[PDB]
Amino acid sequence: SHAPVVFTLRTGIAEGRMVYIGVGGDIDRQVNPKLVVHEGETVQINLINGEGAQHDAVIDQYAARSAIVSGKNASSTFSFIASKVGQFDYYCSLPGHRQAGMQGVLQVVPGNRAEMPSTAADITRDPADLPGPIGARQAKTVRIDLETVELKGQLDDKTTYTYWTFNGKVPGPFLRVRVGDTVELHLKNAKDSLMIHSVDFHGATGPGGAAAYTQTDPGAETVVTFKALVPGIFVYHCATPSVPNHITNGMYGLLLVEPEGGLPQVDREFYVMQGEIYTVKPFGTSGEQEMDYEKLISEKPEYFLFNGSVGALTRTHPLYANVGETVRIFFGVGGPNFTSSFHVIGEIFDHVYALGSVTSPPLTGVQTVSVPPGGATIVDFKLDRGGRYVLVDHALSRLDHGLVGFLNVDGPKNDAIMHEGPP
Amino acid sequence: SHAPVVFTLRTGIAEGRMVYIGVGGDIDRQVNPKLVVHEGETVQINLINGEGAQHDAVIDQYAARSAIVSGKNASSTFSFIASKVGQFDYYCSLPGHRQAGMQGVLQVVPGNRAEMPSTAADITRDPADLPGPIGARQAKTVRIDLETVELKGQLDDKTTYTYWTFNGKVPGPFLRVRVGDTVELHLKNAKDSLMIHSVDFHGATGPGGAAAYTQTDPGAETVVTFKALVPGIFVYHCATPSVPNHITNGMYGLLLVEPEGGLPQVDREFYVMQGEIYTVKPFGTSGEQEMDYEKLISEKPEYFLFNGSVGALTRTHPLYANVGETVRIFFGVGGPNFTSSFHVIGEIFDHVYALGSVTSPPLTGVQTVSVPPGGATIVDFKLDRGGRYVLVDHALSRLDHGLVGFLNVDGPKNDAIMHEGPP
Amino acid sequence: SHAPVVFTLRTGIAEGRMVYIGVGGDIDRQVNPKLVVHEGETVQINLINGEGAQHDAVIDQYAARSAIVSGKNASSTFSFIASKVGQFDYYCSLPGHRQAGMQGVLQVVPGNRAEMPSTAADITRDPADLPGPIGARQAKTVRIDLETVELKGQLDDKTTYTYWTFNGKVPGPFLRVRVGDTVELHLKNAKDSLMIHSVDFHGATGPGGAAAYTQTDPGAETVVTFKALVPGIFVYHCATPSVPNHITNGMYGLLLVEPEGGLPQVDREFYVMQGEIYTVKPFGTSGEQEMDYEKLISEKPEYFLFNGSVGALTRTHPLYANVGETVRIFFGVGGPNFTSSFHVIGEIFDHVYALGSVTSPPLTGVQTVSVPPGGATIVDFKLDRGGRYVLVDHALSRLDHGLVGFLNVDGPKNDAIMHEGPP
Ligand SMILES: O=N[O-]
Ligand SMILES: O=N[O-]
Ligand SMILES: [Cu+2]
Ligand SMILES: [Cu+2]
Ligand SMILES: [Cu+2]
Ligand SMILES: [Cu+2]
Ligand SMILES: [Cu+2]
Ligand SMILES: [Cu+2]
Ligand SMILES: [Cu+2]
Ligand SMILES: [Cu+2]
Ligand SMILES: [Cu+2]
Repeated sequence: SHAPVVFTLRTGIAEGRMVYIGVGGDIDRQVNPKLVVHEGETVQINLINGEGAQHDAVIDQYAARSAIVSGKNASSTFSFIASKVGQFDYYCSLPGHRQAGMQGVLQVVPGNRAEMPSTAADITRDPADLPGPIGARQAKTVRIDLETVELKGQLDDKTTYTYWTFNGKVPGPFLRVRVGDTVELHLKNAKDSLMIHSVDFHGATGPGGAAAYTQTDPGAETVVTFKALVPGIFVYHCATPSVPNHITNGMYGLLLVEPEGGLPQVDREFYVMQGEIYTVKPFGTSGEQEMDYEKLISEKPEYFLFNGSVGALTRTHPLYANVGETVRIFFGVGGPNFTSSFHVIGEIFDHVYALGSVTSPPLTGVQTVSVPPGGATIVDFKLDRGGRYVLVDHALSRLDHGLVGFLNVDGPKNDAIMHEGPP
Repeated sequence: SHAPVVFTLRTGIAEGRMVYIGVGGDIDRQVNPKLVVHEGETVQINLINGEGAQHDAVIDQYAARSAIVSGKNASSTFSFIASKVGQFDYYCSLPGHRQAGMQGVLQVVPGNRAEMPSTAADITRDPADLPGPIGARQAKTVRIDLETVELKGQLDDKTTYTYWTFNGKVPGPFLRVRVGDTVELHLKNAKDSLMIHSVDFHGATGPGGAAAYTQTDPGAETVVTFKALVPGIFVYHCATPSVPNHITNGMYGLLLVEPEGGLPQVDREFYVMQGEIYTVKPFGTSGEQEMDYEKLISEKPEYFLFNGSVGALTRTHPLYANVGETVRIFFGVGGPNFTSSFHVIGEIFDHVYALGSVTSPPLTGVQTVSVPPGGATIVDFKLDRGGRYVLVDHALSRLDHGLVGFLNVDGPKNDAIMHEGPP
Repeated sequence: SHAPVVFTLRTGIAEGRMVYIGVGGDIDRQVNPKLVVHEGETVQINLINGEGAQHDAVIDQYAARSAIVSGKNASSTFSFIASKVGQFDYYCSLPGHRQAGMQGVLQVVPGNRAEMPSTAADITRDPADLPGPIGARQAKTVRIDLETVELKGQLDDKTTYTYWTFNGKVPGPFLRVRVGDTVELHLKNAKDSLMIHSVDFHGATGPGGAAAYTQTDPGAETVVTFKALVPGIFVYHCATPSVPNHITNGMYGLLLVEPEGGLPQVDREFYVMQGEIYTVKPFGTSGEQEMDYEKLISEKPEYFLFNGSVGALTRTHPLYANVGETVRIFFGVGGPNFTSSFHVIGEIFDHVYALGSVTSPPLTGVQTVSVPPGGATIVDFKLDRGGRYVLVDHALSRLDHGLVGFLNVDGPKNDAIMHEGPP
């Protein structure tokens, strides 16, 4: 699995004993916590040395253990599949440590993990929620309506956040026009907004990429007109100070200006954007999460996200396709600060529109592409066979801050292209 | 304005009251500070929860307010245009907090902010200070003279730093030759230098890119000859240990090696380089700033700068051009550590010379290009209309460490490419 | 030299006197430590102000000195060539400070520094250790054997670390097949492994890029068959959770799928991968280094390495080539988290295979290329002349965490391409 269930234990002294102490999640600060797991789940346990004696963790029945960690902060992660139901001791095997208190239970329960009923609006943009290709057609005047909306959203299972959005979702509406078009932009800022909002389009030519004409008071509306002079895949974002603050809170999206021919036909298109959120409390903390200004200006986020939320493209709104389809992903980074090393595990990019150029010839046969903040690209590939394909930033520590996504494709396990055993 | 006046407030207990406390700038550690602002200026207020009670900041006559912030370190920023002259109360709206002492005054003064008289040397290279296109001509021997100079310089309004430079400015002189040219380089280390200085040209072939031949004692001169074998836009930099130290202090420049044809004809060329400075005290602290080794080797800078200084390309040496003109920016990253997401707000790159290749086809219709430390690129675009165009690193938290520049182009606010109402 | 001997001194109060205190390496916590150096070494001294009085460091016989550091954490670094054998005082020139105790000895000893005798296995891959170009030949079944081995490795001179590897070295085996080939992969997990291991190939099509078929218990074997459908230079890595943990401990390599025509003829090929290691104690600490989870998940490493170790490509297994040879470097980033700015000091890349595409035309005349984690590229250049050419990540603070390599080429100092003095 690429969604392991994760527990963090720090060694320490508590309740008059030498113990394991739970760190974050549902086990924060509990001593020798019960690790509750569902049958068939992959379990990851991170052991961190708290007080500076030698330690490990061992679960006899799964032939699983950490390495021995010796000094303060020394760490060892191990994993296994929870294949047998029942109750199992995790313990420290160092002389005396089990007797002295270093012992807890892993409970493997039958059936599938139930999802926590949500407490706030779903702010996640479905990756299929974009307009299809524009027909061949003359250049013309297009009216676009955006509303800036401030609202609490479901950031994770049991954690909320005050998002700022275009039309109550992250990313914002996928905008699709043809080069030469005249865009009539209307920006309504909701009555219940505390902040002024605006929009800079990277596909617009003139002051602030429209920001100078879109500074909108709450309950007010701006109207601006601009020509789409250049074909490309452009990120748009709020441009009201603090711009980094407006971007982290959710105010980014993509503007496709099709070239005259349109893009090469493909069977299926998807909308994906990466960003960071900068919270006071670390990744995995339950409750209302709040923004930490010191962490934002110092570029030290706690969440890395596809389309606004943890589980956005795994649990709530994943990608779906059929064997033999050509797939296109519009992938942009709102940021505000981090470059994505975009990759799909189990696939290779047939075409990569380098630096989001739609007019230059695409690069071919590419594993991984750098996309900067305030940049996008286009990738396509043919699905030659079935699987769960995984979208990642290949700076892979971002898996542990919520950045993973699923492309689900129905096919047999084994075939000519990849199979168990020899040829 | 894309240069808002920024104030940071931490809530706390001080002078026997529950108060706002100034953080950085002119208001550092003052309780309930007076925020002084000039008519028309954009004002940004950063509120940070200090002691852990619920707080906001409210200014009534501007219908401006932070969000409510609950736990320690929780934060909200808000902004507005200081369109109204006089004195206005900023205060906390939570039951009792204003009575308990959470109140200060915003003073809006008529007229424009006067410039601070400078303590130290202007070390900013004018972006228009470069030699123009070489004619067509035969390859030949070219003499180049560099001087390595240690001098105190104006990092910011009230703040100085010890710069290490090529010829007293940052970046160093723009060197321009043709492929085939034999370069006769004279490097003179000034008598009053403490340090050995040198140079490595990324456009030279041989040991240390000339560094092995140019290790120059203070008060001495070395001479080195090298052939420009490959066309490109190259960074040069000091190559005396510690090389990161000599770079952060400002010893970086660009060398253009023109291809046979020369580069395409353009109306106007500009010289811009990005670097970092690693100071003991945070961004905005007045006085002599000093270098912090721990922050240098761990890649934690306080300043992100175009051409040496805060306000380099906004206040003291901004960029000027006329509507209808095609513009080329030679953009390099001295670094020493951070990759730039280079972008011009309100413009699109007609051409981007990928990884600084002068011989491969440029990519077309690009919003944003990654440039690594020790790398450079060329961008160009036609100025279809007038406005303030803004050079940024689209890692936009670097806005709050000094990274912003202006390209000023005279023209009407409203026109066919972007305008106020509908069509 | 581009590998200086480095000493850090913090000023403070110890043993009843105002003194210098050693930081890190052989001098950690020693007062006025003896700085022992071999004749001809380049010496870098980092002064850090500890207690807040004014300090410098002066060595009279070498005309060498720091600048004056005033505030706590204020830093100045200086360098010189230890050209003179004997004992030289380093001392603070501020009034009284020398008399108050700020004085130590620099000892310069004749002859070269002996290498320290290792304690653990050599785990660095020789950059020359790769199979050469495959003939022209028909597509066929190729069998590959990989063994996952956990073992202590010589990380630095007197520091060790528990590495996880493919076949006992970092990077893993260079895999070379022809496009159209069928790969029969055998992965054996050694009996003495604590952990499950696996492999994902970025050049395989299907679930986990083979990870879904290769989750192998200790003392077990897995077998998977897959078709090489795309030509490219692909990273492969372990894909057992924690994937970031498995990668940082050393489980990455390169798979070249040759195109039918082969890569261009070249005189000499090399294998180089860049990674990070996240240790509890800082770079330079002797003894057993252990893994720091908190540093891994927050992207804050202590070691930046080519091919597994400090000195990997300078002392133990450097690169050798001859003047006039065309050279190819296959360069990959295992990571797990940092984008490399790959540069060879003294050279310029004739060709850069952008995003590791082997089917799109290579870019020409490039100084420096961004390679993401889980990305790879090919550079080639002609060696016109002799020198030590230096492999670096141009994020040059990484010089101070172990990231440097040597390409040694026998030839004269002075020729027509680069010489001392004028024409
Ligand atoms: O295979 N990439 O995580
Ligand atoms: O050439 N720079 O390391
Ligand atoms: Cu124990
Ligand atoms: Cu906004
Ligand atoms: Cu932008
Ligand atoms: Cu209050
Ligand atoms: Cu220098
Ligand atoms: Cu360099
Ligand atoms: Cu002193
Ligand atoms: Cu592994
Ligand atoms: Cu991968």
